[PDB]
Amino acid sequence: KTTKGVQLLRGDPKKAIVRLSIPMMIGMSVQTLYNLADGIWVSGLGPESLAAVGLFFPVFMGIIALAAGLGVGTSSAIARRIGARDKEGADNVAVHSLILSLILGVTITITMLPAIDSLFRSMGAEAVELAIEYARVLLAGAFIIVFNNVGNGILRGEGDANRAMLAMVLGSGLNIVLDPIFIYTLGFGVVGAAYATLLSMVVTSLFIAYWLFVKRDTYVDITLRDFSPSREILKDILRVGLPSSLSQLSMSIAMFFLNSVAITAGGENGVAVFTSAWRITMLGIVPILGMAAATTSVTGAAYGERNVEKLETAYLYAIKIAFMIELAVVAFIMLFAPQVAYLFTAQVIKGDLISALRTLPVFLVLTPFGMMTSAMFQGIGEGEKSLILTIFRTLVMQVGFAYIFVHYTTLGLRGVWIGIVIGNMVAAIVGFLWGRMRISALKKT
Repeated sequence: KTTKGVQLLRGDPKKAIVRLSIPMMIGMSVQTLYNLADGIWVSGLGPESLAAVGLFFPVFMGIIALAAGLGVGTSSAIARRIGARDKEGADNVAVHSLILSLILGVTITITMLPAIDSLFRSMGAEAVELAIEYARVLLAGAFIIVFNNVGNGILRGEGDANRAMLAMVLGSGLNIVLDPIFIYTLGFGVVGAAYATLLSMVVTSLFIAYWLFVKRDTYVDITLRDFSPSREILKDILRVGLPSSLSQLSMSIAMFFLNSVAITAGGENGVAVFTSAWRITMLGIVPILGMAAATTSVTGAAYGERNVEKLETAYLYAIKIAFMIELAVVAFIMLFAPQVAYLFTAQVIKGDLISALRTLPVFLVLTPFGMMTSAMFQGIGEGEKSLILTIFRTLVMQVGFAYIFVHYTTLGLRGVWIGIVIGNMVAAIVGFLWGRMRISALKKT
């Protein structure tokens, strides 16, 4: 009482959106960098070890979905309490969240551990025995993952994007350092990558726990004395958290469908082109996700203050900034499409990739309109609306239009990009309009 993060949340919405999203973009950029670097280390390990990480990836993304969902529910609930100047409430949500992190994280470990052997077998597959060992090491750290995301959520909720960024950067940075040492230098191979990740997550935890439990210099007070078991707080976190996790499920299922329309288009090489083009296009998603995190915090605090003008301002300003960022990203990709495709390429698919990079990432321009809407839906605590919009966007619109432009048309892979672009754009119009109606509704209430 008070921190810089809280003064930021309770101040001008524009300055808040800028000073929170930027550290987030930076932190997320480092995480993406770790991911790209790790893909290079693992690719050099051969065909069997590369496909061990393809086997555990859905489970790993499942854990992240759940951990990050609890994270954003925590962040949203705290930001709203702080906006309302409910200090006891904000403190209580923080401690509720940490206990939930223990409950969720450990539950994940004890459920998947006896299940993981039969899951890889019945998948239908060597590469298995490595994926099992890979799964074992990361499932051992499930609680660490969830705790880290919760601590990040707490920091974001009280406007501390600086230490949230720092934790991301420390974690992904150390993992970048540990990766070649563990995989090649120590000779652990692909399971080396898992241990590098586990240890990195641990170090991250040590920092977060130090800030939360030792220095205790967060805005929120975290203590079992200021803890009072609340049905409402639990429902509040889950009303954002659970639909948040289910949204990643929707993406994965849409990704399954999109992969299947791409072979039909298509072929094995058609799948490879789509994979490469999607991966490249998703690099421009990073600034949007950074802006979304900030949007949830700022609109949350503004919702707590019962200041709808402030909420609407932040939400619309976030859309503007993200929109302009994407213009630069899209123009860069389409202009340097041959150069980019060269870097990520197999040379006979390069022409197909260049066409994709000149077609696919167009929708990035309209993406902010729909995701900032989802972001603020979360900020006001209505995560089910965010899930509905995501389902509409990823499943109904992306896949439907891709399937239509492929199966009812002589276009090939081009039918996939066009379908995806159009679907994403329609979904963004609809969501933005839904966001406008919701805000108008807030103004008369």
